Amino acid sequence: SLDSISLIKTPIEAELEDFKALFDDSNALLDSVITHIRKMMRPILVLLVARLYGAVTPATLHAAVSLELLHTASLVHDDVVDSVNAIFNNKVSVLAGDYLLATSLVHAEQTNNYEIIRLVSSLGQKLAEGELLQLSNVSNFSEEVYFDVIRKKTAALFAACAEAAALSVQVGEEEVAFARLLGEYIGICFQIKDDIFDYFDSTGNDMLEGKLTLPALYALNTTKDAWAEQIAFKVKEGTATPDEIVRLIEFTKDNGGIEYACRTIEQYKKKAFDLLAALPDSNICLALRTYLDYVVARE
Amino acid sequence: LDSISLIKTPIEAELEDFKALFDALLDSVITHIRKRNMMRPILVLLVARLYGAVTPATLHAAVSLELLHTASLVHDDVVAIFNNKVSVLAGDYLLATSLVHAEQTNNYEIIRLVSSLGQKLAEGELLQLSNVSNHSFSEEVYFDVIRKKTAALFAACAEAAALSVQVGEEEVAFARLLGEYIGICFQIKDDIFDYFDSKGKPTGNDMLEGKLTLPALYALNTTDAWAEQIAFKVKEGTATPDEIVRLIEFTKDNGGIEYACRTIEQYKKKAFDLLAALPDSNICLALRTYLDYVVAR
Repeated sequence: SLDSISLIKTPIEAELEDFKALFDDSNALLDSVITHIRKMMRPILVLLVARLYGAVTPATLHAAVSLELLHTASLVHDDVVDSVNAIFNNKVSVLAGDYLLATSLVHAEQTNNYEIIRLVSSLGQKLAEGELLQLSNVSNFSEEVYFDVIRKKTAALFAACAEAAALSVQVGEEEVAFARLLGEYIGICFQIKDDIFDYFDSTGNDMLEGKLTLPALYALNTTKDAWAEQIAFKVKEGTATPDEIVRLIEFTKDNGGIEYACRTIEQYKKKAFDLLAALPDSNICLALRTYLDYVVARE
Repeated sequence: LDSISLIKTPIEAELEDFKALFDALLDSVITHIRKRNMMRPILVLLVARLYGAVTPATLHAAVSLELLHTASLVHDDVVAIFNNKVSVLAGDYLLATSLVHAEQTNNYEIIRLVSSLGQKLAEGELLQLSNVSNHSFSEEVYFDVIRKKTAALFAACAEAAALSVQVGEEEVAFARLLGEYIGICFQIKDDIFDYFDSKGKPTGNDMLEGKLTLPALYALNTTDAWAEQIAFKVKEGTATPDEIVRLIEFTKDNGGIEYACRTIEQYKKKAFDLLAALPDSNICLALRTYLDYVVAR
């Protein structure tokens, strides 16, 4: 019936093109690596949110580029953290990441907006810090800790995107605050959606890396079997086995971990819709509702 | 603490302020902070004083750049997994904290300055890491590297200092140029030390790192095809503590250290001659002295 993608992008078609151009000082190595790593879920969010308030300005585009560069840089730097050919990939890729990261800052400044500069830089700080926390973890299963981490990372980026979108069109503090919460809710649905995917083949990777995501956490809290509580200790400990993980993953499903993660997503989606109900309807509001349905429904 | 007193006294108060503003993670950030451990901040405060009183913008600029400098040093140490993991994360932090201080200057041109510098410094490391592929003994590359790297940071320090007290474009350009000449002097000096015996520290560490700094380059240029291959080994990635040993001697014998010393001396004259455009003062005095220290070291 109604083409979802169209409801989402059509209204921002032209500014999407402007963003893609703007998203793309010379080096034989530089060109190869930056050029080399060069769906826009976050840029689409930045554009739609700005269009809630006004026309997209060149500041909106630089914001979107800036934040997208910041995200790209940390993904690149994360691979690094994770024989002679290992080291090699590593040295330039850290420098590539540092470049993307500086370029990210240039774009923020090209917004000619202090708050946006403040937002991007402080966000850069936040991301650095928590993730430097994960490495030093001194003490070990609550959702609370799980959500806190999401709010500090993936959802922090989505919130930043939306917040920057509003600052870029210069609306008041409440609208900026409204946009930030919106983006945060969206970032949380998005992150939980991704965590669920890991429990399926299309496997169990987050566990191999030490992570227990919402579905697992749910099964343990409700069931509390010692065998489970035990493999979980092993996952966090970095000691679980590739085979054990498949089993805990499976234990999770059988114990309603997914249905519950999906129910939580629904709660945050409703929080988001309820937030949007304060706005008059428009093609932009409709585009955002479809965006959020497409995030959630994605599988 | 005699030359030092002529330099520091005129800005003793703002030096404190700077240090003040400069101050599980925190425990691994301050440990690497102790592994690396104020030439640059001093330069910033002195240049500003040439023009007016130090502002909070001035201090944030100094902290900003000093942190940018620290993060690249910390990232340059990726040159097993825990140490690698550590530097990147720490580096990235200091880096993000740098941009925070740049924004706290409440001055767009400085934010532009720092961010573009961050760009150039990076790109300037792929410019050297692409250099190894090239088998050439030209100073044109050598200086270029210095200008995109060490000298770019000193230039930025001077330039941001000027912006930080809001003087004109002429004055800002004058400062930038001064800072560049100082940083070039600073870098060449450093490179030279790699050539002499530091009364556990191996001579020619740079060669040991795959780099042929000015004096070698000079020897290999007014010259004994044997050395050329000892050189291509350093770049080729393979040479041994002995080879790089004799090569250093040839460098010392073919007039490679004097040339560099007299090149340092020319640049130092350009910077001295720029200062001659300002009225004498305890600040100017402190700068000329600062510059002497960077050379006699």
